[PDB]
Amino acid sequence: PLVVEPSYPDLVINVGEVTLGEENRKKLQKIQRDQEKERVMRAACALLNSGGGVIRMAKKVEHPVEMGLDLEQSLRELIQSSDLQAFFETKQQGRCFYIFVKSWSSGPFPEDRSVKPRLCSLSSSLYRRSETSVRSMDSREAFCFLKTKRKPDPADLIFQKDYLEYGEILPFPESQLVEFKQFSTKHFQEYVKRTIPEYVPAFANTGGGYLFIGVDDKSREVLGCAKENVDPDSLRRKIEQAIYKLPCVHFCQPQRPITFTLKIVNVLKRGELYGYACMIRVNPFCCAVFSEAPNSWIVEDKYVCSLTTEKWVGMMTDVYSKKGLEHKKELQQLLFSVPPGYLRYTPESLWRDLISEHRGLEELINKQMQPFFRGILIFSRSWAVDLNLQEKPGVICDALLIAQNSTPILYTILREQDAEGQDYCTRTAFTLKQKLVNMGGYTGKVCVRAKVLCLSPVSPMDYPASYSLAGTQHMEALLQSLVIVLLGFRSLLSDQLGCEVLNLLTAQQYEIFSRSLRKNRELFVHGLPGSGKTIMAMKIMEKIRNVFHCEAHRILYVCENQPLRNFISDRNICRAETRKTFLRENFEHIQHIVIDEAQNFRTEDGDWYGKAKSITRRAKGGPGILWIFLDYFQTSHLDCSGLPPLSDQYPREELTRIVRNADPIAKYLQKEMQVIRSNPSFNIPTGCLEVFPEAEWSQGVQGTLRIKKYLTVEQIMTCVADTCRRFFDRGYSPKDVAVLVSTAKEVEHYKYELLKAMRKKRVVQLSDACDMLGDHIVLDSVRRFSGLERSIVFGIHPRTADPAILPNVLICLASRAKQHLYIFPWG
Amino acid sequence: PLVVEPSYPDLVINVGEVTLGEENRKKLQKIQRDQEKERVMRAACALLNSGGGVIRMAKKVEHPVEMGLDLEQSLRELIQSSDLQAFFETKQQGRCFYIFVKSWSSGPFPEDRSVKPRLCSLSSSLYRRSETSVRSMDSREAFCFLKTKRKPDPADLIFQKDYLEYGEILPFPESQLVEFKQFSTKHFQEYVKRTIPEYVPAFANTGGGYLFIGVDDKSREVLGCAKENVDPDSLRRKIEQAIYKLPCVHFCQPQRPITFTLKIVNVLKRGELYGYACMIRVNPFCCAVFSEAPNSWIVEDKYVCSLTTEKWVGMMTDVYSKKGLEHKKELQQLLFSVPPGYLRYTPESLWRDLISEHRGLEELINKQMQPFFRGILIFSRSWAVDLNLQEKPGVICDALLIAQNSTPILYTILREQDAEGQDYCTRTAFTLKQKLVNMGGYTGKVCVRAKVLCLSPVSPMDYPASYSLAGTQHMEALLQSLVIVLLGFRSLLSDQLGCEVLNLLTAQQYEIFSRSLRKNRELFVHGLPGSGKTIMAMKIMEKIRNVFHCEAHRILYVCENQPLRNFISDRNICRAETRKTFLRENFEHIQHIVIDEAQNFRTEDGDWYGKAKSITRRAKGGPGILWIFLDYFQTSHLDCSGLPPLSDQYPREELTRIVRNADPIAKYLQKEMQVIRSNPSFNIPTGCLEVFPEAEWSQGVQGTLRIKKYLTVEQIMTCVADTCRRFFDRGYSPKDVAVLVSTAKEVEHYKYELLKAMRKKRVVQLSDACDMLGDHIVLDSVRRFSGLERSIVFGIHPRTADPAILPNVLICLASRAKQHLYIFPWG
DNA sequence: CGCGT
DNA sequence: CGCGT
Ligand SMILES: [Mg+2]
Ligand SMILES: [Mg+2]
Ligand SMILES: [Zn+2]
Ligand SMILES: [Zn+2]
Repeated sequence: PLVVEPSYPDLVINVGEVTLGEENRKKLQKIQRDQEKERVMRAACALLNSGGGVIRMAKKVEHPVEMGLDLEQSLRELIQSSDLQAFFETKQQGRCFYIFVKSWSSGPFPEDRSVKPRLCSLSSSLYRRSETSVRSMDSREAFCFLKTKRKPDPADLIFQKDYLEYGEILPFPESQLVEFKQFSTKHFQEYVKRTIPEYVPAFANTGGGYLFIGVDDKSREVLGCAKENVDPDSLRRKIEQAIYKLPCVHFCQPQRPITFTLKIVNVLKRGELYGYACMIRVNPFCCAVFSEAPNSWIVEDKYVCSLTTEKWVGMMTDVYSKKGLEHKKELQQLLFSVPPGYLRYTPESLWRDLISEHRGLEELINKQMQPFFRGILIFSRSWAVDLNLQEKPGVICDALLIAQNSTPILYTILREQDAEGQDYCTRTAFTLKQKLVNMGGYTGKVCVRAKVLCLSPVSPMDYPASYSLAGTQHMEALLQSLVIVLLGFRSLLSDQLGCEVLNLLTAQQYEIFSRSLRKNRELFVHGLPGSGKTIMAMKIMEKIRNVFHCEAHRILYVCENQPLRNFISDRNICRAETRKTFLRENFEHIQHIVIDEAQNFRTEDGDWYGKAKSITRRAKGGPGILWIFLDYFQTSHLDCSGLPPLSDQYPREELTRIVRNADPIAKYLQKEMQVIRSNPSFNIPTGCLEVFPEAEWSQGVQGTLRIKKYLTVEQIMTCVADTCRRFFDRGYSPKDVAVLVSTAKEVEHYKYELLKAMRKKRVVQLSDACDMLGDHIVLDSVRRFSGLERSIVFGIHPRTADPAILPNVLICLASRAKQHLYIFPWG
Repeated sequence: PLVVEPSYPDLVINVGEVTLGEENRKKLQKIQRDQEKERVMRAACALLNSGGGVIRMAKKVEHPVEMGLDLEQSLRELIQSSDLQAFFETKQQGRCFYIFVKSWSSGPFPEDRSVKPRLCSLSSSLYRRSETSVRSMDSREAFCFLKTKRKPDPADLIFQKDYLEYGEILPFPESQLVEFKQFSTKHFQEYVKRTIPEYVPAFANTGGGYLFIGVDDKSREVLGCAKENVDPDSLRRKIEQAIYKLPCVHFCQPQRPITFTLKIVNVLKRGELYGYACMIRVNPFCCAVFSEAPNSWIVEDKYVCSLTTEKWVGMMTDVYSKKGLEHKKELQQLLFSVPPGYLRYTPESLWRDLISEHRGLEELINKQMQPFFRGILIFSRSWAVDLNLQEKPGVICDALLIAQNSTPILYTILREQDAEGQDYCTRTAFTLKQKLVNMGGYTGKVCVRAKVLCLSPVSPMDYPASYSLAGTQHMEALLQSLVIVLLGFRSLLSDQLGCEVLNLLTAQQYEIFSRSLRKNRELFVHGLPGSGKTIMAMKIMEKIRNVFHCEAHRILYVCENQPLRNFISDRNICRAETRKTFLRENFEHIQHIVIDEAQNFRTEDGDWYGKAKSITRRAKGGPGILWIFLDYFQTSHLDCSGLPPLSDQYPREELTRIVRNADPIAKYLQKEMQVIRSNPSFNIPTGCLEVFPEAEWSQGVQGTLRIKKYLTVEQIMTCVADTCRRFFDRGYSPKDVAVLVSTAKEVEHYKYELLKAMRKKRVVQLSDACDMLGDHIVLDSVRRFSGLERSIVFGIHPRTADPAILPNVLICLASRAKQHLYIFPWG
């Protein structure tokens, strides 16, 4: 049995000793030649079906030799093409011969999923009748055959006869439905046992047919067998068992077995009994019949194991990120852009942190990177824990080098030398290489060299020149597969990719929404929580500038809260004012007005809606743009908002797709949205809450939502400090964290508590929501943080004076967290 | 040479006499066996590449025989599968043997266009190096190879040597880049000439390589040739010409020829000259190199002709209706629905006309249709003229029978027997069978039996049972291909299909537009001419009924003209009133108001727009639906329309895609729309005319637009009568014709003129636009016909009091004609 | 009631 | 001016 040898960052199969060179292979016996060829092809098929690898054979000579014609031909038949160079390449050193096998079909959703089969096989064991011959279906033919099976005669006149005359010539020839077999008494029991698996499956798979045993092929005459040797009762039993032993696979109900009719008749010579003849009428089968189990191999664990009949068929016919696959090119250019001329280090924030803690790490890496002047070096504190492997204490970092004219290399830096250091890097490099194929769907020839560096002051296999990254096109296609691989796990770069997917989803939803600028002047946009409402408002206000050619100070943005006002002002899109400022100052020079979070406005200061109409309707271009963005699910107050009644809020646009939160967060919003629908607040108009999200919609971005309850303030605030430290250690920056409390008067109570326990984590800095550019944790109230959002949000004791609003607070809070959310409610 | 014999409604190739049966083929000489096999395969390839047919061979025996193993194997290699039954079927009668060949790839846009090749070939003549052997690319391999080509070493150390020692053993073996050939002096000039076409193309197509001539394969030793026989100067010339004569096909610029380096060296034995050796370094080629012309055949005219190198490659890599292809299933169920239980006759209107003119035609057809009780019988006065063939005088009709458990049959009925009658039906049946494959893209096995019937009181080839229509699934797929075939020609059924495509395009544009009912209450829909504006209004008014659950009398439709009012009233969608009626009567009970052709309204009677707002804004559901459909391109008057100014006409929807007129009509509307944009009328607001149609849009529906000028009234009115008679003879009904004059006062002048000239055409009946259900030609004014449309429209002397409106009249007139338009302007 | 005052 | 009157 072939066993994969584990000292390598790849699948290496040692097939032992194999004779090579056609001259040397010819001199061998047929059995030995066939055994060596079959072992090599078992290895090659196993590597083709398992992501690729290396086949290791030890040759019996020193001088260079060719592989041999039979080995080449079997490989060609295996990949069903003469393009042998694409999948196989050979190198030899001394007494060792290497065959480097590429993967046959790579990825969970290949671009050729419905065209080419996923498995290579030595033989599919599916035969069919092809006029007067029985032929086996190759992998492509068997693939199409199973695909069609999956979708939802003068010869009988002889069959009805109860006896046959010796030497009777049958009129019909051999054809698609008739086969004549000659029956010899010396091996008659053995002959009929071997005949059945070749012809009965061949007939059943294509239209049925008749099998005449005891009829001469050449002259079509009835001969039969010796009567003294054949037992008519025993002969039927052997035939019946040989048919019922054939493996068959059903795609339908019912699952009746193979149907046939067996008739045994006397052969008459001069009116006297001479012997017996066999006729088999095989009705067509509803599904596929195999003569035996398919001969296909796969590498599972460290062994090479064969695929069973059911697993072969199922795999032949039939975390993975759907969004990462379609946006793989857009994501790669955002993060893993390859710079022409210099070697880029990413992530830069984590690289700076590493060289600060460890002395001489900057010189160690820089000296090692001297050979290569183009590519990207991707850092991580532990690439093993990023790929869901176990973390090794004593490792400083891991760096994955993807450079031009170089194979991918995984660098592991150790503080002190260790014997386990090389095993750890080999296991991680092997895991990364398999993910790039089985998960990221890389169709090229990929290898990952495992290298270990020690900060304190088995041979590497030499791959062909085709495994090196030739240029920009190879590095880009490799990195786009790394994008898909990263998105399947929880890590820092996975979370950076996840955020950029959410910005890609919103930019798609904006192009649909942005078409309403030509069609409307006054509009009431009724967005759902996490629908990207505020992001569209900023994008629209840029569009209004571009379409109507008005200057920035001509567009007015009005919001209820101050932190959101400052955030908009810093973008320099337009003039941004609060509602109170809007009702006080004079705005004669304004042409267009955009209002956001209008459901949180109040009438206590003045009639803002009438004022908004007056400024816009007296503009130069007739009725100017007066768009009101609002979300009744996020109603934080019980007073009158000042909006016109629901029947007057026309025309309308509705943002229903949640494109701004990760999957666990988005699923949480919908759950809380249903609660308010059952018990809406009295102030909200009746028809507001019947707006529903998209029928089926998922962002394909994974996140975290955890709720911790009955903890006291010290226990809550410790978990906040501990969790931030773990995030900060992995490389996250403080500007991705926010701690939201219920009320602004409660900020000062908790700000002292946070600094008390979070000072132990070597940072004593906090910021308010009015400052969003500072690289500090933002602590403020939930209501004051509306319009803004952070990757990581901590919600501490959500509370309100009226439980009718309490569902609205959690939705307002939960929607603020793009990916990670931690809530600590009252207990 | 094989010639297609033309007495058949199919491609029949007579390959002469062929020996059949493996026992009989073995006894033959190799040359004779190869010649017979190659002739049969030329025929089979020609039929596979040319839509299918029958291969006719005369066998040398009477009793049934099999085809033979070599013939079967060559057919399998031809179709690259053991599924031999799908494409080939065999029947034999007496001394004649039939092979029925299905088409390889059928259709101009097959469902497998980028997957499977379009050509079957005996050999592609494309070789490549596969490790230590040269292999030919089959059709699939060559297809993929050309697809990739289309997209935008220790061996050198011996090559640099200027001389070689006799018996020197080369270290490297034969491999992907090195080939060792032994050179014999007896045929050295002949050997090198034959060697080049096999190996030089093999190297050039895959990565280049080295060709050593004069080196022993087995022992790798340098031997060379005899020095007295080889001429070094002559030897280079023969090698160079043998390389430059290789055909090559380029997909790129530039087109530099094949690049190679030839070195001839002295072979030294014991320090003395022994002979010469040849080394060739072949650089990889930018494109494909053929060893010789590809061996693929096609049937052109009546001959079987071979494909050249350029035509083979071009066809290998690379009127047809796009709309008919995508809507082929929807169109088929509309017209050619297969009825279960009875044999349907279509078109029913033409069938009734035929049995009236000709006595006993009903009994002739009914007696003939007794055998078959399911299917459809498709009539036409001449199927030949429908397929752009020549019409035969003396034929009464043609009927195409598509029935269950029957091959398609084309019936031709003759008034009197004729010798040309069978030739005419055979030519038409052959033409129809080829169109269903080359144009309609039928992938099944299809035959069309040509039958002739005589009203006044060569053998049919027997096809296999697989050519009969098994059931509903086969008949539907055959008819859907007939739908695509019909749409490529001008005929009655082609025009019925064309109209139903226009109704399919409008129903697509409506689903996009119908989403604006939830988003708007008041809306101003600015439609383009031929955009389907009135059709959406009727569809919306049904939607308003369904969505708001209001009754029909609660919805009010207001239009300027009377005939459109009656047409809407007869639909029972709602209450429909004219503008004058709207301003007079009281409409207190109305909830929603829909206004169409608002640009043609006038203020002389009263302020309709203010009245429309008052009724809708005081409705029960707040501001009820008040949608105004309008089209400023169709402004027929110079007064004030009463609409609010262009800046107040918000929100807006715009119907820009022309989905209501055929291609020649639609192209005419855009040409006239551009004229008004250059010189708009003074009454139209400035920003109205800058609305543009879809950037690129074509209906895929063909029609007719003809302009006849300087004709006198009698000359004009004769062409109207003559053209109607020709249309009516083909089976068109009078309710598809309209004659539109400039002014309603001018109707009475022309109505007498038409009845004077059209009475010769056996119809003396006309109708006004107020009656649209009567089966009579509608004659009325252009303005009075607004909102309605007819398949065939005659426009006689378009005139107006102001030339600023004159472009608007032609657009208003032209948009009335769905498919056929005839205009007779002033001269 | 909460936040901008 | 044209059509519904
Ligand atoms: Mg046999
Ligand atoms: Mg050789
Ligand atoms: Zn079954
Ligand atoms: Zn080229």
